[PDB]
Amino acid sequence: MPRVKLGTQGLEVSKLGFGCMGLSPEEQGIAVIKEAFNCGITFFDTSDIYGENGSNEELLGKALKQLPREKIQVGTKFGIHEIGFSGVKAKGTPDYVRSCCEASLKRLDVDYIDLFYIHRIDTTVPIEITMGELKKLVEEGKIKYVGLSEASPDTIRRAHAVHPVTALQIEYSLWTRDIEDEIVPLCRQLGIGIVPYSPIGRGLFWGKAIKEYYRIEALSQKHGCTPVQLALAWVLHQGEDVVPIPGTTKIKNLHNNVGALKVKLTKEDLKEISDAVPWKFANTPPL
Ligand SMILES: Nc1ncnc2c1ncn2[C@@H]1O[C@H](COP(=O)(O)OP(=O)(O)O)[C@@H](O)[C@H]1OP(=O)(O)O
Repeated sequence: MPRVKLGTQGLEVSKLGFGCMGLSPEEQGIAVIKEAFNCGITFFDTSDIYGENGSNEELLGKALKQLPREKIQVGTKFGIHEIGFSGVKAKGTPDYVRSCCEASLKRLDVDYIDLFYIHRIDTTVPIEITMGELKKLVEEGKIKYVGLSEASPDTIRRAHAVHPVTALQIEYSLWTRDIEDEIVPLCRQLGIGIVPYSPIGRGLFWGKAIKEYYRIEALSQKHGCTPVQLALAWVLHQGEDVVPIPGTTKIKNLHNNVGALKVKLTKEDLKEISDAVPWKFANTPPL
């Protein structure tokens, strides 16, 4: 398991991270996390909003009790205040920041969070305000690093000016590449790590709909791996500063995901993959 510097403040994580969301039966859930660590994954992602009344955080904290905490990077988040019909409501008031952090510390049962993200941007509150409180939490040692999720470029530069952003969590995969145009260049110029969520889930949903593509399957075969491994490998190859956090509830798929690390792709391999996703009658359909 290769290790990489995420952002430029000293955070180090396993090149592949693990998304805890899906896990929210307890013993089974814990076992998956344990096995993830056995495979060398040390970077674990959750959020106060996952599961019911922060049960996903509570689950992770339980899991950490049979793991060496200081070998693990705990990523969690605050920001989503209530989900109703009208949509997602975000809150970024310093008080909320602080209250959310404390509640996460309690649920995870930890003295500190390695990477604490703003899950959703509060568009009624200047980013500098929310970042200011996080900056304080870094100084008190309650959190070590600061993350942003799905943030505007304006919001990214402004945040970073108050206190260095360690990571940006955003959707990125073969099926969603819109960060490439300006979000990626921007992160690299600021030295911010990139953390793709849904690096494979969107493709899986798509693949299943079509099977109810051949190009991609043909390429996975060419490279001696499964289609989901190809998709994941493609993400992994987008930079040393790129650390995806796929999740699973199945030990088998976890091992499959880890196996994606062995898939090695040349620049030409990669372009080929991107380009693909923008009885003398016994003839078959061409690719
Ligand atoms: N190796 C694999 N093969 C097929 N499906 C997988 C997989 N690894 C994860 N998934 C699925 O892909 C989904 C997660 O991908 P993400 O890319 O981690 O998801 P999301 O879109 O929710 O952010 C889950 O539905 C997960 O289902 P399982 O719990 O049944 O595994």
